[PDB]
Amino acid sequence: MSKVGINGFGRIGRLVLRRLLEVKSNIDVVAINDLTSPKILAYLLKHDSNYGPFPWSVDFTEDSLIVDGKSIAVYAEKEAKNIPWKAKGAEIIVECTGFYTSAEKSQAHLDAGAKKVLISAPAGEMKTIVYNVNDDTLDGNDTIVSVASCTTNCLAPMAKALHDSFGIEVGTMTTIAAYTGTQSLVDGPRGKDLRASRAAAENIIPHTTGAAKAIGLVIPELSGKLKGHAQRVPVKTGSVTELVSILGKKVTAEEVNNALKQATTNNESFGYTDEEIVSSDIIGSHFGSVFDATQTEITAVGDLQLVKTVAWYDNEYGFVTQLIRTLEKFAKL
Amino acid sequence: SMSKVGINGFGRIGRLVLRRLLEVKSNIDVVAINDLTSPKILAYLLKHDSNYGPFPWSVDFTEDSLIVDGKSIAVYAEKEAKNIPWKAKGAEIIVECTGFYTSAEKSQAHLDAGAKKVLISAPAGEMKTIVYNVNDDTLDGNDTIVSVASCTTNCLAPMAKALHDSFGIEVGTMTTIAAYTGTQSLVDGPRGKDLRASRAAAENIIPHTTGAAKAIGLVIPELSGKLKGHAQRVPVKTGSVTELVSILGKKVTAEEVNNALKQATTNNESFGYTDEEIVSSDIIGSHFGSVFDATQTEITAVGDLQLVKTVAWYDNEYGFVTQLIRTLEKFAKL
Amino acid sequence: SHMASMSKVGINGFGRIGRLVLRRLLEVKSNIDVVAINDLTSPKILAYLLKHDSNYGPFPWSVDFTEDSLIVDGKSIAVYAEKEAKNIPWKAKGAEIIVECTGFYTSAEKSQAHLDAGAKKVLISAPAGEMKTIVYNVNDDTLDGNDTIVSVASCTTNCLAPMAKALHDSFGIEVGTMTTIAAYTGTQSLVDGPRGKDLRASRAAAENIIPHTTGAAKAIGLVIPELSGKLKGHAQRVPVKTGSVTELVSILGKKVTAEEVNNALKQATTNNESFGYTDEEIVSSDIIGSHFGSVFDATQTEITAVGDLQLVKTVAWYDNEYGFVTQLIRTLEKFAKL
Amino acid sequence: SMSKVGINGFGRIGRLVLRRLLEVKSNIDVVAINDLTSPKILAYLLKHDSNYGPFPWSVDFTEDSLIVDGKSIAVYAEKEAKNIPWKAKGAEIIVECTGFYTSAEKSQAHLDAGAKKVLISAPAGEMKTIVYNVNDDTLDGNDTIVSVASCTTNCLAPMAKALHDSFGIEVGTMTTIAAYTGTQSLVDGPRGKDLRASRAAAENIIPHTTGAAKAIGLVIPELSGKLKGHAQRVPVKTGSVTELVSILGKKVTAEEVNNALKQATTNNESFGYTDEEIVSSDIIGSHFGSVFDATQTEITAVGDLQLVKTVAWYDNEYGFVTQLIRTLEKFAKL
Ligand SMILES: NC(=O)c1ccc[n+]([C@@H]2O[C@H](COP(=O)([O-])OP(=O)(O)OC[C@H]3O[C@@H](n4cnc5c(N)ncnc54)[C@H](O)[C@@H]3O)[C@@H](O)[C@H]2O)c1
Ligand SMILES: NC(=O)c1ccc[n+]([C@@H]2O[C@H](COP(=O)([O-])OP(=O)(O)OC[C@H]3O[C@@H](n4cnc5c(N)ncnc54)[C@H](O)[C@@H]3O)[C@@H](O)[C@H]2O)c1
Ligand SMILES: NC(=O)c1ccc[n+]([C@@H]2O[C@H](COP(=O)([O-])OP(=O)(O)OC[C@H]3O[C@@H](n4cnc5c(N)ncnc54)[C@H](O)[C@@H]3O)[C@@H](O)[C@H]2O)c1
Ligand SMILES: NC(=O)c1ccc[n+]([C@@H]2O[C@H](COP(=O)([O-])OP(=O)(O)OC[C@H]3O[C@@H](n4cnc5c(N)ncnc54)[C@H](O)[C@@H]3O)[C@@H](O)[C@H]2O)c1
Ligand SMILES: [Cl-]
Ligand SMILES: [Cl-]
Ligand SMILES: [Cl-]
Ligand SMILES: [Cl-]
Repeated sequence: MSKVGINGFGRIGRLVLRRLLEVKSNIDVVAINDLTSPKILAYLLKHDSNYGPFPWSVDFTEDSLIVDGKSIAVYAEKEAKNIPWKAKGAEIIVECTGFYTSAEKSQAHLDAGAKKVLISAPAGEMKTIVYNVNDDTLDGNDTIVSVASCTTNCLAPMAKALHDSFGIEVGTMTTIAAYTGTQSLVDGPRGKDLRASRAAAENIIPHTTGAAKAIGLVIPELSGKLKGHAQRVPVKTGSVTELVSILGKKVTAEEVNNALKQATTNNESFGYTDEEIVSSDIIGSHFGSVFDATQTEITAVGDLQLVKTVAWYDNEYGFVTQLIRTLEKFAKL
Repeated sequence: SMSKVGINGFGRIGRLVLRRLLEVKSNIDVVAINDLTSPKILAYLLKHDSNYGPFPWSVDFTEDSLIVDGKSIAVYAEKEAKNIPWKAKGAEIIVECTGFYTSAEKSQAHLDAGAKKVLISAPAGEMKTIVYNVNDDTLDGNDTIVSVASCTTNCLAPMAKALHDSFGIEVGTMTTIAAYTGTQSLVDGPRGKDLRASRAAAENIIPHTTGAAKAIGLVIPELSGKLKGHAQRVPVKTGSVTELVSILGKKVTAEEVNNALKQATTNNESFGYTDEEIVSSDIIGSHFGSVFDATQTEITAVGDLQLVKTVAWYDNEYGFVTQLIRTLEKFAKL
Repeated sequence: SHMASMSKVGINGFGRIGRLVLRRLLEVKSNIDVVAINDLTSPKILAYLLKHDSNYGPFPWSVDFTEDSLIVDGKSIAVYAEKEAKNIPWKAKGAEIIVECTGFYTSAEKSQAHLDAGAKKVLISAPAGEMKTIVYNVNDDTLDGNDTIVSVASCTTNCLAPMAKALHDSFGIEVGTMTTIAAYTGTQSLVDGPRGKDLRASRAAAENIIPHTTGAAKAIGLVIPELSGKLKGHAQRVPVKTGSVTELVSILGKKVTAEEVNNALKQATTNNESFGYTDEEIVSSDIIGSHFGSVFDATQTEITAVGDLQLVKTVAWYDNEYGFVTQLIRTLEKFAKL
Repeated sequence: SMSKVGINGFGRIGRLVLRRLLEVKSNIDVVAINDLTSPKILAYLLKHDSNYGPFPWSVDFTEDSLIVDGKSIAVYAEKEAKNIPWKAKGAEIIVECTGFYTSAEKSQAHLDAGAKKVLISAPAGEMKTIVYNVNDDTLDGNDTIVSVASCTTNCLAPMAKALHDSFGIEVGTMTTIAAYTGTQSLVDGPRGKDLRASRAAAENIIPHTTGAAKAIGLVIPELSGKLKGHAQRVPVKTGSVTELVSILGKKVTAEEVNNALKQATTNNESFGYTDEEIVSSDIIGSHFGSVFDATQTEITAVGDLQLVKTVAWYDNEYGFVTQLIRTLEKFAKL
């Protein structure tokens, strides 16, 4: 089975390898590109503030990591076209740096000798997969594909089930979400976004997201029907997405919950809970999204009805399990 | 006409009531406090505040009093309000902040013990419930026990009133992303019967019920039964935000919504406006009960259908207290 | 052939420590069986707290409940709700050893109520005055079959004692002072407000560095008699959920180098399931879930020397919740077999 | 005297330098700022502060300036100090707050770029290093590049000075339990070659090195080489504490230590005293470089051996900044 390279050995990139080893994937990770020394990547891989000690041995040499006894070449090329993917035969690149989020930009990996790129972020108008929502749209001719955001992977399965069961006419979402590396530790410049410049562990911070606006790449029938944003708050990982919808039918809360429960049955990407969990309970989830029946709310006056549905997601590990499900299929094609 | 206040419950709100009266140089004087602890400990907590920093006035204590800015305040430790000797120092209006007398029936005890009026710092069932600069005109001279609802009501009501007056609210649901409070838990452990309240508040996003929207009708009677909502409690110490998703009575643009809110906030001591990219710590110490944030307005339109999201910040401690004090100063003149 | 050791346990106080006691006993597949729990709350709430843990994540076994029990990994555990230990009906399911985790019975006088209630022995998860007090793999050889009520001291004691023991054995400790930079606990406050008579305990624990008294150093003589009255110290409670670190500054009986100290400490951690060693640049979250009572950190060793005066700073990490619990369980397993 | 200042690095320290200068109505004139960003973003950050709240003065900007309390401040964006055009507005003293010029050879660049003096907001090697009200009398009219050491030095030095003057410090070791800073990481990820600095600062106790004790001899020459120490960085946003364990030259009691420190803080604008049970958030906004805490003094004695533990609080941002400004004011006049 296919050989993989990881560009960007960050929060997502390191967890990609963790999850591939955890599921004993036949994918062989043969090369990693980042901006730093093997010694430092080894330290970051062995010790994780969110998920604890790495479950396999980690060592490094001057130019590689040794993970569970197996060598992974380490490169440090800030420009992707300079990465020597052919040296170890990396055919599929998991693109996790944040800096190649377009077909034009990730073309650099194919120029550098790879066959396919899976981008761990929204990447404009390209094929965009939420596993177990629209992964059947992948085919053998795709070369550059996106798995959208963590938030998309949370929102899409819930929106899909509601639309399939009842029709979504229009809706808006807010995700209350763990802070990430795009934000700031102390108040200081963070590119052009003013709110991103503010101390992330000390604030509720409004944040734009494209999860709702671009949902049509994943669920074409919902194109233009959703908007949304984020409130970034001081938890280290673990997030929750609220969606307020007008549906195509009057419903009860039990009816909505029953429809979602059916959508999560035999569904390794989309979980269900009716337990009164909190964000730390989603840390380490193996789902991309967990619908929370306890938070469903129907507000009605006359023939006007608003439906609020809520799903949790581990924006790090849970999303990564979706990235890996997509990678395994992308690599078989 | 009334000028002497007693505080029952010298907690987060109780202590800030005193701070704010002194800050605005009120003619109302706090003459007595009832709590569950010693003056030494109340002095410590009044002097040193994790959220608002050092108390701006001198504080000392004796065995049975606090001395604040050179003025003596009697301190009692009566667990049952009927036993508080309000008459000794002449406390006329009781600011009821314990959480344990949130009904006209329960707070009657303060009148039984010799006070003239009670202002409850929380929802208290179906009594007159005031958001200052929304419905404080409903107060008259015959009222003896009233509520100022919750911090969340004081955040939701001014925004909902402005939208309803301008456009009509047909139906809506709110979510407040809110600072954790003392009803929650420091470590995972029992907290009465409330499962989510049992979880470590500074390490979790925790869904939480609120009556702010369900009981809005007490403040805006035309919206009775038209709103629902809840909270997501998160790890900030104070400073919160309320999102409201509404179906309005006409099609609107974001600019139209924001300009209506700007007009409702103009020369409005209770209801502020920002179009700056603020975050929750910027609201700490706010002197408003609510601050509408025009940067977060969102209109989602599909044909005849339309969802309007409006967002307002609130300092659930100090900002709310400024509203409690506005209501108190008026309540005391009627 | 083999006469059965005591095997049935009751837990008083199904709190942070009590719930982890059960987790660790199942983890190590102990032959001890928790047959009963006493707390102040319903089975429903205990089952919710056992299943969902903010510090260690989902419980690794099934959890259900009835009106009067928990069902854990298919096994029934009776649940009682007696706030006075003397009233707990320990004899109904035959609880022999009580793991006393409420914080309300920290003396022999108080904890003997469990014996009146039908138990045979009590192990207290906290300092409990001058009773027999065990840090496993430091002084557990002082336990014998006539010990009926025993203490495992505090988390901080189980961190401090193995480091002090190694230093004292190797070099002599003449005098020393400890500061533990420690995760906040349930004795503190979520928001500023009264917390008994302790002023600092009244302040918001997740928003402050908070000085805090501890007896780990002052009572060390119960565990290392030669250091009785030679140590003092305190804690700085800080905003992490679990995971702590203890610094000891000592005058030793000999001049030393940092490498000599680190080597002595490494030797003391060898073949020692209670006491670990690291020379990696770890931080507190790396100790969460530790199976040691204490992990010596060679990277933080510091020798300050002016002439014949010398100060030695030695530092050990500890998971004040799970790491401490592993020590409590090691002591319980031995206690049951004496 | 010189009156015109430039700030290099408009960060946490750089912005608070400006805030404090205005707070104390200094006659110093900040005429220029160099950073890496646009006036728009610098204006936003000056106006809204997560640790100290809203800026007390008006703030606007243009494409190349800030307008603060009505006064124009030029904004440059030169990443190499030698290219900063300090002569355009005649900046004479540079307050060097980037962390990238912490040596005489590095900060020489500001002088080549037209400035007359540099005050570095950090340790900067073997140069004149001032803790105000410990050794500011060593500042000399010919000095042109000076350091104010670290926040931790400004905490440790006044305590060590008082102990050494009264009793003699023979040897000692320090641990500061300290708020996290921008040298650390928000999420786990590379942070130069510094492994512990690479770990999520608001979720960890993180040991780290500090020169505060090792270099104390620059400030208190008799203690050169007599102190060592380090830091534990923990999740509070600002507000820190320093513990010192010492062998003294004299047998002492706690009261004796505390009284000696009390006397050293009397009439001392840089060095405060408390015997209240304060916690870190109570030091936020302090106007001292250091506040000695008598409640934490500990004497451990066995026979003729004695260890003395003394503890001082410090606001590593604003408190240190008040010391930087004191030094700057004196520096400007020499
Ligand atoms: N919650 C999350 O963190 C999350 C969830 C879903 C998707 N994503 C997306 O995944 C991607 C990475 O997110 P992350 O949290 O892992 O960020 P991160 O900052 O933790 O990791 C980025 C890694 O890429 C390295 N890097 C940066 N530029 C590079 C370059 N030119 N070449 C090679 N390496 C480079 C960095 O050293 C770092 O190690 C982003 O696109 C992000 O939007 C993040
Ligand atoms: N914290 C907020 O953000 C907020 C906002 C709006 C309204 N409120 C409401 O104000 C009231 C107080 O809230 P808080 O955050 O200050 O809680 P708190 O726990 O900080 O204060 C409660 C105080 O009352 C004392 N107390 C409890 N029972 C008492 C009794 N029988 N007699 C005398 N004293 C007693 C307690 O010792 C404590 O000092 C509550 O009803 C709350 O719902 C809180
Ligand atoms: N948390 C730590 O880091 C730590 C470490 C070592 C030792 N300890 C000690 O372990 C003991 C428990 O600590 P914890 O952190 O689990 O406290 P906790 O507050 O989390 O648990 C106490 C439990 O006991 C229950 N309880 C209280 N009184 C009771 C009573 N009279 N009868 C029955 N149940 C009662 C409570 O409902 C709660 O569930 C304490 O003595 C503590 O000093 C704590
Ligand atoms: N934060 C504290 O507690 C504290 C206390 C005492 C001393 N210090 C020291 O003060 C200095 C700054 O500390 P800080 O906390 O403000 O750091 P910071 O990261 O908050 O601010 C540094 C500023 O310098 C800018 N900058 C970086 N490189 C630059 C360059 N080449 N040219 C122009 N601008 C540049 C950055 O954009 C930023 O605005 C450091 O030397 C630090 O050691 C910090
Ligand atoms: Cl949108
Ligand atoms: Cl509701
Ligand atoms: Cl002690
Ligand atoms: Cl040193």
